[PDB]
Amino acid sequence: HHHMTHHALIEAAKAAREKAYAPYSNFKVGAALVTNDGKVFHGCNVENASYGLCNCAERTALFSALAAGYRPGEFAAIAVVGETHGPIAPCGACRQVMIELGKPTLEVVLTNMQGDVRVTSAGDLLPDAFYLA
Amino acid sequence: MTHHALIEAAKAAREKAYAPYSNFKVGAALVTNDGKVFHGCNVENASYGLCNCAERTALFSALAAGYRPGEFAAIAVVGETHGPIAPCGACRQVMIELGKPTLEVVLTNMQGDVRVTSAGDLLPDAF
Amino acid sequence: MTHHALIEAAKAAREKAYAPYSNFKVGAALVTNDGKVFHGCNVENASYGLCNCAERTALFSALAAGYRPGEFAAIAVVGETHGPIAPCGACRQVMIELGKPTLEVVLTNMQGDVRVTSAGDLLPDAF
Amino acid sequence: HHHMTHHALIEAAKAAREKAYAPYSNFKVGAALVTNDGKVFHGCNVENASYGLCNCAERTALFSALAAGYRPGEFAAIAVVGETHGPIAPCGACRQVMIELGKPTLEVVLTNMQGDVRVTSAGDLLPDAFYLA
Ligand SMILES: [Zn+2]
Ligand SMILES: [Zn+2]
Ligand SMILES: [Zn+2]
Ligand SMILES: [Zn+2]
Repeated sequence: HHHMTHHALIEAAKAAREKAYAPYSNFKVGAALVTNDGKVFHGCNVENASYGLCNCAERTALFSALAAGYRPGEFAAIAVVGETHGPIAPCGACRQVMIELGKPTLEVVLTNMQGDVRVTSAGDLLPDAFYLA
Repeated sequence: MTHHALIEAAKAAREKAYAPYSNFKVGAALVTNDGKVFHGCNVENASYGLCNCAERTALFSALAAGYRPGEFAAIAVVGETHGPIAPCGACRQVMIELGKPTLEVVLTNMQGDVRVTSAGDLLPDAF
Repeated sequence: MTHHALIEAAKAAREKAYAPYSNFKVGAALVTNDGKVFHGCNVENASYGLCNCAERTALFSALAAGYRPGEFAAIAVVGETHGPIAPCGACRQVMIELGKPTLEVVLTNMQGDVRVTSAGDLLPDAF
Repeated sequence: HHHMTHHALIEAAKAAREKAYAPYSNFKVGAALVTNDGKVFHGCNVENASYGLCNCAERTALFSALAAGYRPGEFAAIAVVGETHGPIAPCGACRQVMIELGKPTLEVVLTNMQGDVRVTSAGDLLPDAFYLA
């Protein structure tokens, strides 16, 4: 992502977060996903009165990109942001989807609303991940 | 926008599906009240419970773009089913909250069979 | 087994719920055709999409014990709702597959309001 | 779990696996959970024609124990088994539920149908896990 800095991707993730639908938790999360050809996809959490139907920002971004014709392995990086003490931690469900759609080498930029950043990978977030060949 | 145009959009959406486990591609096309179209496709996962449906993919995308619950006109859904495709209960629960009971739902298949219903009709006495 | 007894079992099940996020406890009691009762409660998670409902907890438990789809007589569901509690679309999708459309569903609240329905009625033209 | 060996817990997980409802994947998984007072709960995967409603063995076992009145932190160990090359890897969704219900220190015994075993913890499976305080 020669033309996409971590700062720019975090800024897009914060912009994504503003569109969240989270009236149940009141906990807004944003994600921004940048593809192999430099296209950026926003994701936010989208809640439901039946909590089990809630969808996370990371997954919203990835599903949106897939719907646009991007395929597993076509993503350069994803940034995720929430109002947390440290850089936001993706949930396990998001990690499983990130590893399948982004591959273990997907760069994951985690941040909060206070300038705290850590850079990791989908593989590092989910060691010895489950696969079905 | 015609129902035919929306169905065609859903068919186009379907082509972009990721369904290596079921080998069963589904498409959806959601139109907003102001005329914007959002494509949705099913996106599967090795952990089956993490699979996402076309209808939900389209709705989540529209929310991510800044649309709010109740700002949608209709959704078309298509797969290679015998009759018009039947949305699963999970999709129905999401459609009713984000689309409202009055959301028009256009169900179809790859053979031209069509049924029109609403989010409310699909999920009687909803949560 | 009486409907009253099944409802009381669902109330007992409800007490064991893990719902610190919604603070809203739900119970279910599933009775098999040979008369065994399985309790279910909702079990929430910090990642909301991973929350499991009472209805599903009871059905999954019965499957894990060795019961097969279609081997169930009825399920009761209870929460502190205004009228009888309404099962979500996700539960309806699971109930129709594991219980079959003819599965009797007894919906109730903490005030004595009851409605009896079926898995098929709750999910018209199911997937 | 003084009276429950890893071997005994694995044997219970294999017995659990036999009861799986997996006509879609044809991939049966079993789990066995042992509580603080030595009670054992079986779990198996339970599939649905709409794949997003499938439930995993690990989660089936934990939800069953919760329904019996066991609470977060009341679990000593969980064994998980499937027909895999190495010890079966729990999916990310299961890891998120295991960490909340079992706590980071929950002992996780992973195995297959060919005698391969590894012992880990819920925390090790899900580093820097997501929580809501
Ligand atoms: Zn997540
Ligand atoms: Zn669906
Ligand atoms: Zn439910
Ligand atoms: Zn799992």
